[PDB]
Order: sequence, then C-alpha cells, then structure tokens
Amino acid sequence: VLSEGEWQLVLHVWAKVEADVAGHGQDILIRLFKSHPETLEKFDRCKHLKTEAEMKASEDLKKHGVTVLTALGAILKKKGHHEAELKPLAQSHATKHKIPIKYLEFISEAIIHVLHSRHPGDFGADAQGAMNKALELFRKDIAAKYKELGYQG
Ligand code: HEM
Ligand SMILES: */C(=C/C(=O)O)C(=O)Nc1cc2cccnc2c2ncccc12
Ligand SMILES: O=C(O)/C=C\C(=O)Nc1cc2cccnc2c2ncccc12
Repeated sequence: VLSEGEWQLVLHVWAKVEADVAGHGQDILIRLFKSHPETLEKFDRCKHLKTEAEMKASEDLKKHGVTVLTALGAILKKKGHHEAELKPLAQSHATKHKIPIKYLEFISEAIIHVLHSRHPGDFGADAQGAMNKALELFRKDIAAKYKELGYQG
C-alpha cells in the first residue's frame, strides 16, 4: 500500500509525462531496448537493435510508447484500485505476448530512468521511492493474475 502523499508524488510527476506522452514513450522504449535488447525478440525481427535515430523516426515505436503510457497512466490514477484495468492487460501479456515479470521490471527501470533524467525537480528520493512502490505494486498484482491464467513468467 502507498500513502496518499506517495500517490500524489506519483501523479504529480505523471502530469509532466502527460504534457508529451509520445516523447516520454519514445525515450522509455529506446532506454528499454538499448539496456535489454532481448526485449526486441517479443516483436517482429528486427530483433537487431537499430540506431537511436531510426528508433526516434519509427511511427510504430512512437505508437507503442503511447499505448504503454496511456494504459499505465490510467492504472496509476486508480491509486492501487486497478483490478479492472489490470485484467485485460494480464490476459494479453500472459496468453498472447508472453511477457515475463523480469521484462516488466526492465520497463519499470526505463520509466524511472527517463523520469529522473527529464524531471529531477519532481523526482527526488521520496518521489522516486513512491514511483518504485507504485510500479512494484503493479508488477505484484499482474503476476498474481498471470498465475491465475496459468502463466508462471
Ligand atoms: C508498463 C508496462 C506495459 C504496459 C502498460 C503495456 C501495455 C500494452 C497495451 C495497452 C497494449 C495493447 C493492448 C494489448 O495487447 O494488451 C500492449 C501490447 C503489447 N505489449 Fe505491452 N505493455 C507493457 C509492457 C510490455 C513489455 C515490457 C513488452 C515486451 C518486452 C510488451 C509487449 C507487448 C506486445 C508485443 C504487444 C503487442 C504489440 C503489437 O501487436 O503491435 N509490453 N501493451
Ligand atoms: C523492423 C524494423 C524496420 O525498420 O523495418 C520491423 O519492422 N519489425 C518490427 C520491429 C518492432 C520493434 C518494436 C515494436 N514493434 C515492432 C514491429 N511492429 C510491427 C511490425 C514490425 C515490427
Ligand atoms: O528492418 C528489417 O527489415 C528487419 C529488422 C532489422 O533489425 N534489420 C537489421 C538487421 C541486422 C542484422 C545484423 C546487424 N545489424 C542489423 C540491423 N542493424 C540496424 C538496423 C536494422 C538491422
């Protein structure tokens, strides 16, 4: 459980993401793929890491980054009351895409990295810790739903 104050720190920095969801999404996915290139294998080959400029020019990558951050922002605004939003995400990510929790840890790391790089004034230790707790709760709850669907990843 997060405190109300911790939720507020989470949603305060999230409002900065909402000013430009696509740009944040691009930086987060580029960080993910550079730091953990194996995560490209969950998409069509082109399993090969392209240059940063090719990733920034990609209409498909920019769309993916907005798909992710739209869904995650709706989850964070529920302040832990997110069973109904996690249900369809667990369904697809466990049964169709097959995304292991360790890849959700990787993308959580990439989100925290970009938020710290772009908004340090809104992302000191207390806010970083609140965002860490919020993303740990997301991963814990999605993992329990994965198991309910028979996926142990
Ligand atoms: C914060 C974490 C994430 C969120 C909120 C998220 C959200 C979404 C949403 C909303 C969709 C579209 C609807 C659907 O298929 O469920 C989607 C599709 C997808 N996601 Fe995720 N995702 C996350 C993490 C990841 C990660 C880490 C990977 C891979 C390493 C991944 C792989 C996919 C794939 C392969 C698709 C299908 C894309 C396509 O067919 O074009 N997701 N995701
Ligand atoms: C590969 C690269 C290119 O520029 O031709 C390619 O099109 N394959 C591919 C990679 C990829 C990576 C991350 C997310 N989504 C994708 C793709 N999505 C749809 C079709 C192909 C994709
Ligand atoms: O565009 C597509 O049709 C498929 C994906 C893909 O990654 N192609 C590439 C394949 C490679 C193989 C070996 C080394 N480098 C690369 C490479 N380097 C940069 C950008 C793209 C690629």
